[PDB]
Amino acid sequence: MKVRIATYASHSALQILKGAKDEGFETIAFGSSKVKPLYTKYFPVADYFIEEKYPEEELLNLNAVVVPTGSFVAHLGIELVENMKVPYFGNKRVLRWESDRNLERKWLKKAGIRVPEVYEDPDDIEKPVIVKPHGKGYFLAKDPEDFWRKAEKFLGIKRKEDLKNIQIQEYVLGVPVYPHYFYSKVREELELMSIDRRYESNVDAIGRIPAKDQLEFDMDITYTVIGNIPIVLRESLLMDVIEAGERVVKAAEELMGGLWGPFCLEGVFTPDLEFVVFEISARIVAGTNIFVNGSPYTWLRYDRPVSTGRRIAMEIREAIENDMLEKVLT
Amino acid sequence: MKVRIATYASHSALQILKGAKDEGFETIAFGSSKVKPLYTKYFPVADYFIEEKYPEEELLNLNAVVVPTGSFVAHLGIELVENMKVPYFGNKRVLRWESDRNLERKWLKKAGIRVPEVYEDPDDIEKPVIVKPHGKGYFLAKDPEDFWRKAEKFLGIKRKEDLKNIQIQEYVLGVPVYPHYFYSKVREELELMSIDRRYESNVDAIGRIPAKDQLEFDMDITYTVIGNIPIVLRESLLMDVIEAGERVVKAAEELMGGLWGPFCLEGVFTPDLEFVVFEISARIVAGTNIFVNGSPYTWLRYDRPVSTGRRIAMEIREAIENDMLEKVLT
Amino acid sequence: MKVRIATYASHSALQILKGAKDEGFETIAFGSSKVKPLYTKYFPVADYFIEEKYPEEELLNLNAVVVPTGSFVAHLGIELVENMKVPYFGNKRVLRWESDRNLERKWLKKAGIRVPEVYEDPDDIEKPVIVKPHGKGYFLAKDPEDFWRKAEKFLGIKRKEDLKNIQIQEYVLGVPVYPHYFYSKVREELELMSIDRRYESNVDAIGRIPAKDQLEFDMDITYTVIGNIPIVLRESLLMDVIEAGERVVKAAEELMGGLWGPFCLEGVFTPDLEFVVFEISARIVAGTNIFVNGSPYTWLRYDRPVSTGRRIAMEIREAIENDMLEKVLT
Ligand SMILES: Nc1ncnc2c1ncn2[C@@H]1O[C@H](COP(=O)(O)O)[C@@H](O)[C@H]1O
Ligand SMILES: Nc1ncnc2c1ncn2[C@@H]1O[C@H](COP(=O)(O)O)[C@@H](O)[C@H]1O
Ligand SMILES: Nc1ncnc2c1ncn2[C@@H]1O[C@H](COP(=O)(O)O)[C@@H](O)[C@H]1O
Ligand SMILES: Nc1ncnc2c1ncn2[C@@H]1O[C@H](COP(=O)(O)O)[C@@H](O)[C@H]1O
Ligand SMILES: Nc1ncnc2c1ncn2[C@@H]1O[C@H](COP(=O)(O)O)[C@@H](O)[C@H]1O
Ligand SMILES: Nc1ncnc2c1ncn2[C@@H]1O[C@H](COP(=O)(O)O)[C@@H](O)[C@H]1O
Ligand SMILES: [Cl-]
Ligand SMILES: [Cl-]
Ligand SMILES: [Cl-]
Ligand code: NA
Ligand code: NA
Ligand code: NA
Repeated sequence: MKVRIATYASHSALQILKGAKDEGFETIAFGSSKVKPLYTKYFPVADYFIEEKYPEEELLNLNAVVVPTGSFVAHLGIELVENMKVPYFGNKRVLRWESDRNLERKWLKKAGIRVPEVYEDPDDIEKPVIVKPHGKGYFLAKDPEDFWRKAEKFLGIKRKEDLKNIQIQEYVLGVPVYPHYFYSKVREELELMSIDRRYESNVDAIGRIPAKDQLEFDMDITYTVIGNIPIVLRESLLMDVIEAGERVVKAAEELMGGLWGPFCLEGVFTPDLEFVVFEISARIVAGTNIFVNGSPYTWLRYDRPVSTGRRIAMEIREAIENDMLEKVLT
Repeated sequence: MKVRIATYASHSALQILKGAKDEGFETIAFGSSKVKPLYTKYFPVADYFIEEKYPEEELLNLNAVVVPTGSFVAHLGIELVENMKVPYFGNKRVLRWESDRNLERKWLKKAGIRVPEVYEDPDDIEKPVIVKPHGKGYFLAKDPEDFWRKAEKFLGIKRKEDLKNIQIQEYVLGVPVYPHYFYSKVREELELMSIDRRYESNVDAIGRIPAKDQLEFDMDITYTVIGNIPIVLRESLLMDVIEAGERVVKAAEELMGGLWGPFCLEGVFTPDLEFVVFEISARIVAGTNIFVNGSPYTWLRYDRPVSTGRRIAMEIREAIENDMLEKVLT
Repeated sequence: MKVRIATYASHSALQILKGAKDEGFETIAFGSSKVKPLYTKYFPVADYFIEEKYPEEELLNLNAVVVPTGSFVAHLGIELVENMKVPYFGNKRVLRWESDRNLERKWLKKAGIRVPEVYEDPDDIEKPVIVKPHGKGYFLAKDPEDFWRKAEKFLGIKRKEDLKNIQIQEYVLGVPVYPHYFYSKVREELELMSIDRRYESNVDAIGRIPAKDQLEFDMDITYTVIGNIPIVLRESLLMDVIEAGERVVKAAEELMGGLWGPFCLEGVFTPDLEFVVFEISARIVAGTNIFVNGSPYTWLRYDRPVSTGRRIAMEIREAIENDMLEKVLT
């Protein structure tokens, strides 16, 4: 293949580049020199490793297409990514829509996705809410009276006009669930690729601490992502999970020039079998790293292992094969 | 094959029908129209989809054998299932024995399976018990005095003669474990297929909530099944897990005309390495859905991926091949 | 092959012997008669089963090489293992270094591995510590004053000179993570094989118990190993995990005549992305049992399923092929 597949050396590059190799592409990783051995020795998936944050000129010379990882913007910055001259797999317009709280909320609302209700006025609280001062210092409130007592105790607020820099959301209790999707622009087909539960510290460690021991300390709960655990869902939940993905894609077609490639809806499942979404990640997510050898979902419909990384490379190949590569790049 | 494999469109139908396809059968899903796309588009495992709860006449015409899912009776009702004219993979007599609390207890006792002791009289409590008023309102009691104090506080009981509508069981603390078995009637051989931990809401979410935050609320703990997480057991535990399965099968041979096909013992492992069983599910369980591409157990003994769904289809094929199909159907 | 692969019938023998078979070796399990069916009927991976703790003469006659399981010394005792005449895969000198608290600490320090700080004097406590009286009776202390109050309340200590039989360690809160490594002496190459989270009772069950219910009882937290759950790590964490493994191997080359074959660093990941190690297991660990059909890591670099058991057999084969078997045996 003339086209080479390139990605930033973090997040999901091992999976992406292995998938590319499996589909007959030459591969490029670019990033920190510290991690070069990971991609060239321990897991030799990168044919070229460039020790630079964003080697635009070298990437153009190598006829690269960049597959954006789930931390691509974090490492490069939104402006650099939006203005990059190297072709980008996916729609670069999505980056603002997935990251700006207001745009994200608008997208999810248009897509008819269940999300926590936001309260602009504490005096409107009628069911338990989570209060987010600007995980740092998050607390629950039952009602307006409870809220104001806690605003005084935790935030020093003694007058209503003094309240500032807070978010108040409907509190939704459920188990974390992260469905991984792929929308093929070539085939105009949505797929469910896999599902995981993100493994987080210290939040996933506190359950091992008895209540008595916890209560002696002021707990500082954190949600740092450490890894991922494979799951499957109850089968009867799949249709609504898939329909949610379809609606997100459709809404993006209207709002931002489309959504294609991998994405994920991040949320929880309540005891009443409701999927409530906290965030959309409109790129490959780290949970897909479990499924290098396929998943319980891909093995229902393919005769070979298909990771999200491989699926991306399959899409790029099929685009080239059908003379429509420009359609999947921005 | 003349025989087609049919199942209700929920619970584990994707796995069942993929397994059937893998073994060279034509496949039928039947159920809600809402879920037709799941089985024909997103995961195209159903050659026929019938939009009816139980299309008996159409199934007979299609020469179907029905593989009962783990929620088959829930959707159809016990009477309809017991009287169905379409051949059923497994022993239909098992349905009452697995579902009636007294029959289930008798089965497990005959099979020498460790289960929580039941207390008929609260005044007999000598170790911690779980009290189940008729997960709704479950609480622990240490001894008779503690029980009666709590019966007054939680249930309004002020006289011993006024106590009604409760179950009292030995409280057994351990980690949830769900071994998945398959008994081949064709080969007269029990297999361990896989093992999972069922993922439940809100119970599996509360560990993420610090004790201090929990204590401000009356917790309403629920056990709604959301998904499944793959596990393996400590190897030295396998023999007793397998022996338990053998005993369950043997006991069924005496009591109810036999047990064959998939089943699962649902319970916990204590810190003293004891498997304590809460329930028997005498049909395919949703935890097997993880293992479409085989499991850490099947890959010890097969040269190809074998899910429980595939194993069912293998049994039906081998029955046909050996002119003994009638032996595995009721 | 003239050489046969033998292992004790527990811990990881199914995986080890399946891996051996996959690489063209004849296989031997030895151990308790009770478990013979596991290795010969339910999972037929053992060509020979010897119903003895350590059948030295029979093993020599069968030209066996013993692959030590992760519980080998537990069942046989250190002296028997150190003096065994049957060739042993790995370095027998490592057994003391991984098991003696002081030697283990020296090894990890030489290897520059982050470990909990040990306090010899309670009056030196300046950050939260875990106190380990000789999981039985473990508690946290904030500072010297808190420690002495608790030493009085829990341990009956009323004078400083009366304190004895305790360990005091820096308390490190993070999520359990168990990377599985393999060092090839034949290739002089370290590999990351897989990663798991060990499933433990009753510790992993207490998160399901609401704080209110816990507080009515004196909790007795236990860490009995029941099983294993597959995970992957955040990709950016891999380099430092791998570097830790390299340093452990290098340090062993100096201290104890080398480390080769499988091993595992057991620890936690903090919210600041720090891997803190509690223990080294310098042999195959049970978490590798999940990966009979390979792992998310091995499928990045092999075209076939490679468990740690298979990798061991691959090493023995390659040693034989290159006339250097003596180099990997002690
Ligand atoms: N622009 C940046 N500058 C410095 N560090 C970063 C940047 N973006 C992400 N990181 C850090 O890089 C580490 C690995 O990132 P990730 O690719 O998300 O696993 C994390 O500790 C991040 O906080
Ligand atoms: N509305 C909500 N209800 C319940 N839990 C939440 C809510 N919002 C956030 N969380 C939890 O708090 C964590 C951090 O929230 P955030 O800082 O908003 O990403 C999330 O990953 C969730 O686990
Ligand atoms: N006979 C029935 N009538 C109506 N709903 C049902 C019936 N049986 C099960 N359900 C519901 O169908 C949903 C999916 O069931 P399952 O097949 O168990 O995943 C659950 O919300 C059940 O409560
Ligand atoms: N005897 C028992 N000891 C400990 N936990 C139990 C016991 N019985 C039930 N449970 C827990 O409570 C949940 C709901 O119980 P049930 O409503 O009886 O199915 C179960 O799934 C278990 O997790
Ligand atoms: N030397 C020994 N004598 C008796 N029992 C043992 C010995 N070593 C281990 N065990 C027990 O054997 C069981 C299984 O061990 P494992 O191989 O670690 O799964 C555990 O209950 C151990 O406590
Ligand atoms: N320094 C420490 N900080 C936090 N947790 C620990 C520490 N040491 C031990 N633990 C926990 O307590 C369990 C039993 O400890 P041990 O008896 O030292 O193996 C370990 O498996 C850890 O989960
Ligand atoms: Cl991610
Ligand atoms: Cl089930
Ligand atoms: Cl182990
Ligand atoms: Na987002
Ligand atoms: Na049952
Ligand atoms: Na050790």
